[PDB]
Amino acid sequence: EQLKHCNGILKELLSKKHAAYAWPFYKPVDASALGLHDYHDIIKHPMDLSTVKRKMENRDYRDAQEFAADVRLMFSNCYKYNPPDHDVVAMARKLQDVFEFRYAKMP
Amino acid sequence: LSEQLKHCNGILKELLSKKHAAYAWPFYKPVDASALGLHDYHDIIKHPMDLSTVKRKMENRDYRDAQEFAADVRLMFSNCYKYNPPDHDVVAMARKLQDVFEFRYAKMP
Amino acid sequence: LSEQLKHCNGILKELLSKKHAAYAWPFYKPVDASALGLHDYHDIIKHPMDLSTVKRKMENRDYRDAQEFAADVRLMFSNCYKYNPPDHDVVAMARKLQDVFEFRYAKMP
Amino acid sequence: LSEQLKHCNGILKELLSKKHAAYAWPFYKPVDASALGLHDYHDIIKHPMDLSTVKRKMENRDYRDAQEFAADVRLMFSNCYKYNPPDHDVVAMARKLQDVFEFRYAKMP
Amino acid sequence: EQLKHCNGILKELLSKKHAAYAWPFYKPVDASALGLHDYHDIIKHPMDLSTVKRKMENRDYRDAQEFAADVRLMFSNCYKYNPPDHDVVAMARKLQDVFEFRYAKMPD
Amino acid sequence: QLKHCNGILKELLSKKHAAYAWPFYKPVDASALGLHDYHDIIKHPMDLSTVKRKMENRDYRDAQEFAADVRLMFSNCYKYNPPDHDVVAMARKLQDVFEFRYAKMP
Ligand SMILES: CCS(=O)(=O)Nc1ccc(Oc2c(C)cc(F)cc2C)c(-c2cn(C)c(=O)c3cc(-c4cc(C)c(OCCO)c(C)c4)oc23)c1
Ligand SMILES: CCS(=O)(=O)Nc1ccc(Oc2c(C)cc(F)cc2C)c(-c2cn(C)c(=O)c3cc(-c4cc(C)c(OCCO)c(C)c4)oc23)c1
Ligand SMILES: CCS(=O)(=O)Nc1ccc(Oc2c(C)cc(F)cc2C)c(-c2cn(C)c(=O)c3cc(-c4cc(C)c(OCCO)c(C)c4)oc23)c1
Ligand SMILES: CCS(=O)(=O)Nc1ccc(Oc2c(C)cc(F)cc2C)c(-c2cn(C)c(=O)c3cc(-c4cc(C)c(OCCO)c(C)c4)oc23)c1
Ligand SMILES: CCS(=O)(=O)Nc1ccc(Oc2c(C)cc(F)cc2C)c(-c2cn(C)c(=O)c3cc(-c4cc(C)c(OCCO)c(C)c4)oc23)c1
Ligand SMILES: CCS(=O)(=O)Nc1ccc(Oc2c(C)cc(F)cc2C)c(-c2cn(C)c(=O)c3cc(-c4cc(C)c(OCCO)c(C)c4)oc23)c1
Repeated sequence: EQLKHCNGILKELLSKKHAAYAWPFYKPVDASALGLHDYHDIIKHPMDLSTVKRKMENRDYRDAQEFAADVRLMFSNCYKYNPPDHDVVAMARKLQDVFEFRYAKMP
Repeated sequence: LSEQLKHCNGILKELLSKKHAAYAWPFYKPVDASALGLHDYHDIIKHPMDLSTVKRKMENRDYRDAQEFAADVRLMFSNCYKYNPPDHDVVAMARKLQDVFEFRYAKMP
Repeated sequence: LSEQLKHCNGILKELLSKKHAAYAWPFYKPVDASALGLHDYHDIIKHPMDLSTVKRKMENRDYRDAQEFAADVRLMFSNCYKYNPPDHDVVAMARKLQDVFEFRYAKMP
Repeated sequence: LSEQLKHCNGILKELLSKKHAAYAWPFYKPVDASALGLHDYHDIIKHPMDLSTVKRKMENRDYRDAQEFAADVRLMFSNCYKYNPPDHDVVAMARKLQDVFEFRYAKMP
Repeated sequence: EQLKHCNGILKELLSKKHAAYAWPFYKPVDASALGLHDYHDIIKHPMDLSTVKRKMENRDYRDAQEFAADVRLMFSNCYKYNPPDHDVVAMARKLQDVFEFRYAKMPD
Repeated sequence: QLKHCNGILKELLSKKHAAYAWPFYKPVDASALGLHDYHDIIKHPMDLSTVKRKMENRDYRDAQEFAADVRLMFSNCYKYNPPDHDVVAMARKLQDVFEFRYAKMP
């Protein structure tokens, strides 16, 4: 019902129409490759879109509250780790604007 | 003690080494659950671990002492025993590498 | 024909799918000779191949036709049969994945 | 000389090193045209290149000499300068990393 | 709880981030290996970060006022002993700027 | 013979040369100093305490092997570091001491 609407939002963000600011969230942050030593000291529960897609197909979200929480966690990790100036916070805010809007229009 | 952790580093070095490649490789990187088709991996294993992550944590100074380092390596083996049935090959490789580990950890001065 | 490279994509997508993961995983990436201790690997295997390489070449559109695609995927399997003894798990996995390959290739328009 | 391939290996190891990670990351893997929505990338760029590929070729021993390595590492940067307009972040990161490359290549016995 | 932030502060003094200027303060001053035959007459109470670490883990510190006072003892000990010119005074200066700030940034 | 050598060691380790010998007393602690690349660049680590451990062992059969290891410790420090860092200056001040007393050996 609403779970089915949550897919279409998850699809809409994984979609290519926001790929220009959605890309830093398609896969988990690679702290090793990015040479980020403290990423996991600071981020207790990483999240990213692929990991949301995983949990969707396993049916690990019962409600939309659990789905929105992981998507919001993905964004909060980014706002937590990074300083406000960084270009990844600006794309998180653009992608989050897309999400919150699409989530608000849920029946 | 820094002597402990220096020796723990030595153990980690020995687990990653050439000589145990045959049975250590399954633990060089996190379990790629999506690549392996393992839908229920991260519902069963709350706290993944591997030797890449133990090197990272050690390099990062996340290990207060030798016990913290052992808890992780041991956690890596227990997840492997948790997720898998006893007769899968990966359980037999854990046990050989765990046997390398417990010995070296036991012999630590 | 772009039609037959279209079908080579399906073949690959199929080879890479969760369906076959249990025997497909060792061809997902190049053989890491370094990590696995294989000092003679690159002496014996002059032209390594694996499925990520194949995919990269596909997205690159480096395959002039389906025969080129097929020659790489078979090079992958022959590399494996050339290097390993015939009892090794990887050989039995290769034959498992190659039966899938030789079937979907064979049943292409 | 495989002595000059040794140094190119040092160069690569250096380009991949954590020091340059803030500007090297876009070249760590091939450009994902699908994921990024670049429906004209493969029309414009005929021979894509990135550092993973270079490493795989180095391990495969596909490079006859240092010149050949350099042509690939340079194809990576040109490809980037060709596709993108000059204002884009990624052109600025290319030039930054290419400065490390051009320096280290030049300091070669 | 304020001792929980203190421990976070100590975690940062010890991290790779400050390792070009914090290393003099990881172990106690080894006066005899250094040939500092006066150190222990001038510095009646040595301090260093591994002693702060080890005191945290016995719960030696009753409040933040006490954890602060040892990190500061460690810095004063450096300033008390050395000439203003020496490389190690600068390094304590630098690391103290990291301590004084993160201690100030403590919620209360 | 190595009594001349082991007397050279006691002198390098002693208090007279501590203000420039201090970085060579124990092995280089690359983790505590934050040097990821140190052990890939310095294959064979060396330091004076380890030189003392090799001696007590009676592993140094002949004086060249003692000299190659004191020299290696120094050659590691020149190999790893740029010339203008302080620790290359201190290595040079200690190797001056080492060399002008190893040269005066029967
Ligand atoms: C698709 C997952 S990935 O494979 O790990 N790829 C990836 C690539 C770039 C990322 O961050 C950016 C982004 C998004 C834009 C940019 F211009 C530069 C960087 C480094 C990021 C990235 C994502 N998120 C969510 C983050 O929170 C952060 C933080 C950082 C980051 C990276 C570096 C190197 C940093 O250090 C720069 C100076 O040392 C800092 C402060 C933050 O990078 C990301 C990720
Ligand atoms: C180096 C990390 S990696 O990039 O993800 N590579 C990797 C590769 C193979 C792994 O497991 C093996 C191993 C080790 C041997 C083998 F013959 C087959 C498999 C699947 C494993 C693997 C490691 N560990 C620690 C595990 O606990 C498990 C469990 C499983 C696993 C995989 C599959 C496909 C399974 O399904 C079999 C039929 O469905 C089961 C039951 C378990 O795989 C691993 C990992
Ligand atoms: C995703 C590629 S990877 O990152 O390099 N990971 C990987 C992991 C395991 C591999 O091989 C297996 C496989 C498939 C199953 C198994 F139970 C044990 C091993 C070692 C192999 C592997 C793949 N292929 C295609 C091979 O031909 C061979 C050969 C060998 C291999 C490995 C070791 C350690 C070997 O030595 C055994 C005892 O010294 C031998 C003889 C062969 O491993 C692979 C690769
Ligand atoms: C690790 C390879 S990856 O998995 O494909 N990830 C990746 C991530 C970011 C990339 O480029 C950046 C970078 C580096 C920073 C940034 F703030 C935004 C982008 C898009 C790029 C990237 C690399 N190179 C070499 C390129 O030439 C280009 C070009 C583009 C690109 C992307 C988008 C969305 C673009 O916008 C299309 C219209 O909206 C344009 C014009 C170019 O992205 C890359 C790649
Ligand atoms: C990691 C602790 S340790 O095992 O005991 N090793 C150690 C190593 C170097 C130390 O100080 C430095 C520093 C930091 C930089 C430098 F270029 C030289 C020295 C000697 C110091 C050191 C730390 N602190 C906090 C100090 O206050 C002082 C003072 C001195 C010191 C040492 C010597 C040899 C001194 O020279 C005596 C004249 O021959 C003087 C005047 C002061 O060294 C330290 C300690
Ligand atoms: C007694 C063994 S110990 O316990 O590991 N202690 C120790 C302490 C200081 C050392 O080097 C100095 C010295 C001597 C003075 C100084 F002000 C700063 C450092 C880092 C060194 C040291 C010794 N030798 C032999 C070296 O070659 C090097 C190189 C380095 C070193 C350290 C840092 C932080 C460096 O900076 C990294 C970039 O910021 C660089 C480039 C080199 O430190 C030592 C060692």
